[PDB]
Amino acid sequence: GGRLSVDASDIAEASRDFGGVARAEPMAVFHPRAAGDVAGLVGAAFRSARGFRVSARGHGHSISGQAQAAGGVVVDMSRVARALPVHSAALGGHYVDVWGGELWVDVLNWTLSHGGLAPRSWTDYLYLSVGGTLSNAGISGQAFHHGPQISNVYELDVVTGKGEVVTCSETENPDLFFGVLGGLGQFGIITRARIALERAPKRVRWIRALYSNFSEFTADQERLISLGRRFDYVEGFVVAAEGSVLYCLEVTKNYDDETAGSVDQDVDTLLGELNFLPGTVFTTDLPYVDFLDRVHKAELKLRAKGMWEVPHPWLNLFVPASRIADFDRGVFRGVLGGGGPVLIYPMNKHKWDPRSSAVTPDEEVFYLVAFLRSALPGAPESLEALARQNQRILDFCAGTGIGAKQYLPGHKARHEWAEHFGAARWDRFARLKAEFDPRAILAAGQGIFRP
Ligand SMILES: *Cc1cc2c(cc1C)nc1c(=O)[nH]c(=O)nc-1n2C[C@H](O)[C@H](O)[C@H](O)COP(=O)(O)OP(=O)(O)OC[C@H]1O[C@@H](n2cnc3c(N)ncnc32)[C@H](O)[C@@H]1O
Ligand SMILES: O=C(Nc1cc(Cl)cc(OC(F)(F)F)c1)Nc1ccccc1CCO
Repeated sequence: GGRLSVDASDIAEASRDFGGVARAEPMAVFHPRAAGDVAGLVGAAFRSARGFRVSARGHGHSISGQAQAAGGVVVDMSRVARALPVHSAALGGHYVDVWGGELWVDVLNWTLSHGGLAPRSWTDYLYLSVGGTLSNAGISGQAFHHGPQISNVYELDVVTGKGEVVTCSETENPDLFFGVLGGLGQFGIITRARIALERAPKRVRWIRALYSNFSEFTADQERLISLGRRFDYVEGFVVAAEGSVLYCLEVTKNYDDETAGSVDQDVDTLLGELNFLPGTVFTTDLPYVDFLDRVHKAELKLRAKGMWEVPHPWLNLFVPASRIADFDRGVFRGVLGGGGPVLIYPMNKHKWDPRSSAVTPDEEVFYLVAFLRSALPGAPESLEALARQNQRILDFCAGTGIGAKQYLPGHKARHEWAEHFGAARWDRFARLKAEFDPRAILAAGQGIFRP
């Protein structure tokens, strides 16, 4: 059903990612029409004498070659009749079946046009594949309340490393279901995901407020994620004094025709309880789709300046709330003291299922700290200096015993992976690999296992 391609542009695309550093080339790019085509290719890899590498590529947003299959085959999962949202009286809500390669932006547009429904949990950027985010976590300002995207999926169809198509959920083949979720593509290729949906808000009241005091900033973020009147989105970012560091709190209040008359007072009541700097509240009112697509608008302005297709040495850390104060002193004021955002916001561990493959710190409240800096165009030394700064951040966490965990981990050494997972989780991860991908065919670019 599918076709192997040796088109130079297809090979070049499959040999790069948003990170702009890793460049392992496959022999071919596979364009499937359906799940059975992916099953056929993985099946052939499992049966082959050499056991060539097979990796699914979402939208190629990996930082360090995680979707690359050196001298093997890259499956171009990009997109055919689409399933309509479905109501279930047993689940108490709606769901939608999506192809693993579908972009979240296309999922949103589909569910809105078919009943004004939408996923409850997002990523900041919607030009990411469903299978791609579900293999990591998929995090944004909604995760404190709904959990990451891996906590908002009912079922999957997975093509294992043996080329077998398996339907899994909490009730059917749960070890495969929970293993695949946050599983870094190690146990199979997601060909279908059954996404949880809610009736979509029509509009968003988008607020930003500034802080000079990190203790007040974090205390307000932690209080907001514990909230009943509440914001629907809680993020934050680190700001340089030139418009000394400032912290910007970023919140939203979702509303529709019914709640439009109470939105102004809900916002005012919530804001009155906060300790931001007076006169620093900035507000925007816009459609729900426009808010969700805000990062793609930043992307178009970057592509126009030749500032998008540059190296991205991005670093993402989960930091226990008990160590966040020390983190600001040594990192925001220390390492980074003196191009790209630095995001920071807490989340609730109870919204993360411990049965999944996702690795979070051993604390109920933890922060995501996202160092999203870009190197200068055509300037290799800029990338090198940013890479040294990232190593200084990791050395700082190691040196002060901060139990930080990397999100989208870029580890390569076996002892680094053992340390990342810890003994219990590593044992469960290795046993899943032995069962579902014994020949280590899948997502070898993650650098965890070898044939
Ligand atoms: C580039 C980028 C990334 C990003 C983001 C904004 C930008 C500009 N904003 C994010 C956000 O707000 N929240 C978040 O959680 N992540 C965010 N990201 C990072 C993003 O989640 C990751 O890059 C992730 O990998 C998804 O990106 P993508 O869809 O492009 O997937 P990939 O890079 O090609 O593949 C990643 C790994 O997953 C395996 N894979 C891919 N598809 C599948 C399927 N269908 N089944 C199983 N495994 C799959 C790849 O082989 C690779 O190992
Ligand atoms: O890329 C992210 N946000 C994002 C936010 C803004 Cl305002 C601009 C932006 O511009 C650019 F050019 F794309 F960088 C990106 N987020 C992300 C990335 C990886 C892991 C986790 C995260 C979630 C952190 O909330």
